[PDB]
Amino acid sequence: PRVQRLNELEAKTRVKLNFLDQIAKFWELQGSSLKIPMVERKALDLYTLHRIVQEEGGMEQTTKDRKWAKVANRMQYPSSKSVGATLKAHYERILHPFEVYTSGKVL
Repeated sequence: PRVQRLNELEAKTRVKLNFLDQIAKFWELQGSSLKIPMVERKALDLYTLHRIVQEEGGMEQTTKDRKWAKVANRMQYPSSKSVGATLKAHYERILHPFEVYTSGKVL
């Protein structure tokens, strides 16, 4: 378990969340904790949260705007600079090594 938050299986929409299992195959030999979105909200929905960040302006431009506070308001987090920085750093470490794929395949 190694319990930080309440989680076990978690995948409401399986085929859409399976996109997170595709990138999990990229982090399988790294051992790094992937598929950890709603670190506060206790559940895990990176798919819909990734659409939110994109409609705010994408992870890169929303970092320049520093609107990660307001991205946290969209799913009703306790909107802190710390909470926004947790989501920011988590996107930075995961998408920037994997953008070798998303460069030509911008989904």
